[PDB]
Amino acid sequence: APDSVDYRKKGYVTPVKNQGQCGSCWAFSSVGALEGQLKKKTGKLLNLSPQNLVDCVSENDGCGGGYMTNAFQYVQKNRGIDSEDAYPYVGQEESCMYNPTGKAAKCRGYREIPEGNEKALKRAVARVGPVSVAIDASLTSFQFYSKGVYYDESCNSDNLNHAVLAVGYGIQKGNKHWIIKNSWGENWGNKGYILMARNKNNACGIANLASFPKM
Ligand SMILES: CCCc1cc(-c2cc(C(=O)N(C)C)cc(C(F)(F)F)c2)nc(C=N)n1
Repeated sequence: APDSVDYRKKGYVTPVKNQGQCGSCWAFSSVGALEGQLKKKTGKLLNLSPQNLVDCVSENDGCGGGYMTNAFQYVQKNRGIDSEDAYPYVGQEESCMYNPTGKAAKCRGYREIPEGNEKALKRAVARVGPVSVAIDASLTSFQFYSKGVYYDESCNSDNLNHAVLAVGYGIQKGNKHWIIKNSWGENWGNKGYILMARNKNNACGIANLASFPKM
């Protein structure tokens, strides 16, 4: 495992999306992970459907939140997830309307990173690619992030309330970080991205609910 890795520079990461006024972070985290595996497997980079997940993952709560593991299971069981174009994002939950002709990827299971183990998350990112992670994104400091390696004393490892994508890791001006793709649009943070403190006692719970899909 290298000391720094950025899957964006390998072409594994799609443009930053905007979940709008719906608690579908978990769907965007899940599709980001699937996108990265799809590129690694097939050589194609393309947008998969978070709406497909929002409407059809019965184990999750749609715009009221959900888990990525339940998303990956849905895709496996369903034997497919649609492309964005085949099931576009509307930011509100509707009846499940999966379209077999628009299938753009499959899932053959998922694996979880041992809870709170940032070394294991690092190795997982280096060996697989982008990994779905859950964090405490509830602080005002998080909302108005612009630059630097995000750390706040008041972040809560036990309050996982937001889901994002770990697309890499490294170090900036002495400070180790995770490279995190968010889903609040390109005009949030640093072009839709945030660097979050790494190996600082599992800050914001970043390694407490990490998972990736198999393909
Ligand atoms: C008003 C915020 C609603 C909301 C909730 C969640 C959310 C809720 C839960 C959780 O506790 N359960 C039970 C699924 C868990 C998670 C995570 F990432 F840890 F798996 C996220 N995500 C978003 C993302 N936008 N929005």
